[PDB]
Amino acid sequence: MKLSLMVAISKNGVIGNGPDIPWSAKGEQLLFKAITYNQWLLVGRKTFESMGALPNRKYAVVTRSSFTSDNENVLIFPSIKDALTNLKKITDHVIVSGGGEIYKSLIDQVDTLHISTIDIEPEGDVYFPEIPSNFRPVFTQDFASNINYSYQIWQKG
Amino acid sequence: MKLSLMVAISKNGVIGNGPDIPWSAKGEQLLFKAITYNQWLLVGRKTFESMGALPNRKYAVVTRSSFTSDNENVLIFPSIKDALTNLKKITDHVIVSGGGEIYKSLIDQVDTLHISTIDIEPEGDVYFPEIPSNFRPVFTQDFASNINYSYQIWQKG
Ligand SMILES: NC(=O)c1ccc[n+]([C@@H]2O[C@H](COP(=O)([O-])OP(=O)(O)OC[C@H]3O[C@@H](n4cnc5c(N)ncnc54)[C@H](OP(=O)(O)O)[C@@H]3O)[C@@H](O)[C@H]2O)c1
Ligand SMILES: NC(=O)c1ccc[n+]([C@@H]2O[C@H](COP(=O)([O-])OP(=O)(O)OC[C@H]3O[C@@H](n4cnc5c(N)ncnc54)[C@H](OP(=O)(O)O)[C@@H]3O)[C@@H](O)[C@H]2O)c1
Ligand SMILES: CCc1nc(N)nc(N)c1C#CCc1cc(-c2ccncc2)ccc1OC
Ligand SMILES: CCc1nc(N)nc(N)c1C#CCc1cc(-c2ccncc2)ccc1OC
Ligand SMILES: [Ca+2]
Ligand SMILES: [Ca+2]
Ligand SMILES: [Ca+2]
Repeated sequence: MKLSLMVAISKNGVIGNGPDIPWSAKGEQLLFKAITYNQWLLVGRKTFESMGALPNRKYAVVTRSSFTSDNENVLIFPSIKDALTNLKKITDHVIVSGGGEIYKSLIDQVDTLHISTIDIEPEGDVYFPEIPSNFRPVFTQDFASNINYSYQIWQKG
Repeated sequence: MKLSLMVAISKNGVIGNGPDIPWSAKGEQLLFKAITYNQWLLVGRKTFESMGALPNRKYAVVTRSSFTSDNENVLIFPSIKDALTNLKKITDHVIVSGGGEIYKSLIDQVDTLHISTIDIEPEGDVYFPEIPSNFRPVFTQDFASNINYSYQIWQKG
């Protein structure tokens, strides 16, 4: 099973402020929607509750609480090891899609990074983890918008 | 000025049937929308007249005719050569977006390929050039849909 990771990171490393992404970069959302289309996303409970289950994708959510869902495209797991063990039974690809805790737990085990760098230095308390040294960028594309962003893909090895 | 290229190619190599793309793979057009958001697109007159000027994009349309457009996001050029001459003075990135004639003319000049391979073998009369030998794939992701597709980015090197 391949693991990808997708994130939008501002210039100071901030990805979140409380439950919110502290910016709106028009157009950036399209990258996320396009790459995650009909994919399994692995997300932490906080991100999942805040974002909700968008249509046309499937969610593996980790929680230590009794959090539940009645959406047929959502699976709730008590641990990451348990999410990954079960996902490997039904898919060959999972996209880690946040938040801070989940990115930090899994970045050493992912194969491909999708990083949109957002041209802003906002206030926030949720940061993206340091990127392991064996990752290298293989593709870059700049976008001009209300807030500028740059999309970059990284491969391990 | 960087040159990219973006195309959806069916499994037998067909990219077009008359003025149309002979398939509908749900989700694939999201990739097109995402990558071309607020970008300059170089297109041939027939593809332009057939697809129209989608919003949040700029178009450089080549024609040997006196074809005109009153769309504020559309520039018309008498040749591909003159389009490139002018585009390099007003942007740093252009995405070659079809159709067949335009792909044939520019494939040897572009830096990056965005290719969506569409899991279908349709009727059609328009094909894509052979991919130049110095291009290598650097990213791949598969998508399950009504028609499956696979997205691959190629770099020259
Ligand atoms: N900029 C971006 O691309 C982006 C993308 C996604 C999210 N974000 C931001 O990131 C912030 C949320 O991140 P966060 O780090 O606070 O929370 P989070 O990673 O989304 O979720 C944390 C929660 O996940 C559960 N969890 C974490 N590790 C677990 C484990 N090993 N086993 C079982 N459950 C586990 C716990 O749930 P319980 O509390 O239920 O026990 C924990 O409270 C938000 O601001 C969000 O907007 C930004
Ligand atoms: N599958 C995909 O991802 C994709 C994407 C785009 C298009 N397509 C397909 O491609 C097909 C249409 O392509 P096509 O090859 O027939 O036509 P085209 O490339 O879209 O347009 C050709 C026209 O461009 C102008 N032109 C070409 N070279 C020129 C030059 N050097 N200088 C000035 N003008 C030049 C001429 O316009 P004038 O006639 O006005 O002189 C020519 O008729 C359609 O079936 C469409 O669906 C597929
Ligand atoms: C679109 C940014 C984004 N970009 C990239 N490159 N990766 C990501 N992981 C996210 C993200 C995220 C998480 C996220 C997404 C949305 C969202 C709202 C409306 N349409 C789509 C998504 C809302 C809340 C949210 O977390 C509070
Ligand atoms: C989704 C196609 C597409 N997919 C891929 N992978 N590559 C491409 N090059 C194109 C293409 C094209 C041609 C094209 C398509 C649209 C379009 C219209 C309505 N919804 C989405 C797109 C607009 C203008 C345009 O050229 C003037
Ligand atoms: Ca943490
Ligand atoms: Ca770290
Ligand atoms: Ca020419």
